[PDB]
Amino acid sequence: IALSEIVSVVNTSDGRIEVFGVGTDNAVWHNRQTAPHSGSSWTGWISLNGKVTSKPVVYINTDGRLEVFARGTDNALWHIWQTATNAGWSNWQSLGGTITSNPAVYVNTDGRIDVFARGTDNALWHISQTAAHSGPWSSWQSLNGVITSNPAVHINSDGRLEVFARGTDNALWHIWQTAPDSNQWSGWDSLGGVITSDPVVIGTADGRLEVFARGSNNALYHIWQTVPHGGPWSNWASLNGVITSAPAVVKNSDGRLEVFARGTNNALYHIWQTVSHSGPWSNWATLNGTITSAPTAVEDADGRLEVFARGTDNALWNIWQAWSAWVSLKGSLIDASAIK
Amino acid sequence: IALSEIVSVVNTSDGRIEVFGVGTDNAVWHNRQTAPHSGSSWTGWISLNGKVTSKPVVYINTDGRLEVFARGTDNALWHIWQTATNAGWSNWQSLGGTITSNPAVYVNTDGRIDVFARGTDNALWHISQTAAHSGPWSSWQSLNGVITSNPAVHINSDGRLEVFARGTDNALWHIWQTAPDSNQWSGWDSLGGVITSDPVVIGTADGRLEVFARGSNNALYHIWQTVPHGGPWSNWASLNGVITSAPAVVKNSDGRLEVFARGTNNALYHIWQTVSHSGPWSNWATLNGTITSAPTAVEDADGRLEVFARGTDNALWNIWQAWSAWVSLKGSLIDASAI
Ligand SMILES: COC[C@H]1O[C@@H](O)[C@H](O)[C@@H](OC)[C@@H]1O
Ligand SMILES: COC[C@H]1O[C@@H](O)[C@H](O)[C@@H](OC)[C@@H]1O
Ligand SMILES: COC[C@H]1O[C@@H](O)[C@H](O)[C@@H](OC)[C@@H]1O
Ligand SMILES: COC[C@H]1O[C@@H](O)[C@H](O)[C@@H](OC)[C@@H]1O
Ligand code: NA
Ligand code: NA
Ligand code: NA
Ligand code: NA
Ligand code: NA
Repeated sequence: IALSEIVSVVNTSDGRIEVFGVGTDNAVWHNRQTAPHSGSSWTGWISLNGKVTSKPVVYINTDGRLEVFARGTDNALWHIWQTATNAGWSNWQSLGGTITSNPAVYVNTDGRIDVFARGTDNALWHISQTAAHSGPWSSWQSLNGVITSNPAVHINSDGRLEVFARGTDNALWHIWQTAPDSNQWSGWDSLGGVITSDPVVIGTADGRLEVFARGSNNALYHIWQTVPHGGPWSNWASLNGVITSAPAVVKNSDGRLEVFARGTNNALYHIWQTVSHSGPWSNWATLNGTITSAPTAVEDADGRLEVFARGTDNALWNIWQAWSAWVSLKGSLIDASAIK
Repeated sequence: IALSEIVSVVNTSDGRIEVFGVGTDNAVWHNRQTAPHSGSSWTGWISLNGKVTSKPVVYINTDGRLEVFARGTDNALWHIWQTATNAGWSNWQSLGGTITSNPAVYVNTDGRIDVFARGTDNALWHISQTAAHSGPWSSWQSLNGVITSNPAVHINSDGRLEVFARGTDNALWHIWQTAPDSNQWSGWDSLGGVITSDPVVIGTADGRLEVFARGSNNALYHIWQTVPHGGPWSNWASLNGVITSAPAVVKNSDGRLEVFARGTNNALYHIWQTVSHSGPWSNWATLNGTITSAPTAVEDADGRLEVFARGTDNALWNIWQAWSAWVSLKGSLIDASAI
């Protein structure tokens, strides 16, 4: 597995970006833009405490309250939630299980959060809120499979969750809800290829899933649904470069996908669709810096891409599609990824 | 009440704009882009049948199935829905009641559609799916009040629905859910002013409701939440101009609000925030054309505002933000607004 993300990032309900990372104390810390604009100053680092052995995953409930999921020191799944939107936080609470990956989080069409994780059998497990943005939580259930990467989850344009994972053959496998909100899932299906990173999945402007991954010659590769919310999938295509991290993918305000990755010089590179969505790809460009994690991208309230990465000082650095100069948000972050 | 929207518009689950309006036959017709791009070609008008006496209101379910709400000839609320995402249509079904307004439709945080309509007692009534994107429907419930306009509905940035309406005083009133997904509503509250259009409400890029209405001098006024998801509201402010339609508001790809309205010369006028979201407003500017309806606005998949309006030929016309040539989508539409 290629070097992974160190921070989770989300757009709050009031348009401020909020980053979550693991500290040197193995607590979860969070930083928040003071105002909803590109190159806004930040609140400074605030601790949620806890003791975590994975990447924390933040997700926004459908009522605007942030929720963070992480593997505890017992290797169970823990979580913690805002008690009101953008306000105070609950105590940490255990969802049990034993997980050997980073969680992957998405919300069902009925506002119920689903969490996915590799188990000790290397099978993919899930647990869900049994009501909209609310406990109590279901029991753990297995979707079987044998996965050698962290899972990645997105929703189909028809409301069916779809999970992607590397298998024991190192091809990309994937599995889908049979209906929206359903505990009934499809068989595992191979999309072939050779993947040397966690897959990252995004929905295109035209409702098609597109998956990106590092492949065998350290080039970036992608594969996409050829029609909305179904097969057949395209063949693998190459975007070249030589990368040394997982890719981070995001949509510009006009629908054009942009991909960010660490290069061989440990600088941040990017490549974007030109003209429009489902248009041709540019050549790679450098944004410089020196990074010790995969980048993480998100779109701010202004429609500008913002990218976050750990530096050599183990602080979090930001750059925005102004691109701007690199700036430090300070702090001291660790790579607690369950699968390295 | 200022001349209403003639079409309802949605960006479908595959980035294709789809238009719903009433034809000369009093059926609901729909037109859909063939490709998810600005100035794409259109499928041509397909009928969903029915006989309607309101503007039809379309909403995307959480699973991507369009659903359409319209007053029937019996003055009941009727609906028809896609059986699969961007695929075949059900038959019309009645949700009953007796309504004296255009419906207004939003989705709760649990994926249950809520529908709002004036009743025969001039009160605000509502009815809801009892599960995510599915029947059965709840029974009609009153939120009381006395309203002399079509309600407008939006969700707060904390998951609480909020409904806006002109009262008997011609002032902007509103009422809100107490908790996300709740049947327990606040009391009615007045934001004051004097308005001669239906109110139009949008969520800003920073989680604040802003409401737009035509004032008694036929100028454009707006008022806003001063903090995310609650009071106090600001004072009314004018953006001046003279408008002869309901204004339509939409958020640009970068969060800058933009308002569209018919002028006294029956042309399309627009005004926009400059620099950033919550920047200062531009000056009014024309896009020419001659329209016999209020304009409707929507962001397409390329991030460009598209505007729809009936012309003097009663065909639906489309202009988009490059701006483009006016383009006829053809057909023959009627202003069926219940008010
Ligand atoms: C996510 O934080 C969970 C941790 O909460 C801590 O407060 C507990 O001491 C510790 O158990 C010894 C858990 O792993
Ligand atoms: C010395 O750096 C080699 C880089 O060469 C660049 O031309 C590639 O695009 C880039 O891959 C994204 C490589 O890392
Ligand atoms: C949406 O169309 C509703 C109308 O459908 C018609 O087909 C019904 O016969 C008629 O019943 C009076 C309804 O008003
Ligand atoms: C939305 O109400 C705006 C009203 O604001 C008042 O301040 C104006 O005097 C009045 O114009 C005579 C407007 O209608
Ligand atoms: Na990162
Ligand atoms: Na939720
Ligand atoms: Na779902
Ligand atoms: Na990785
Ligand atoms: Na709600």
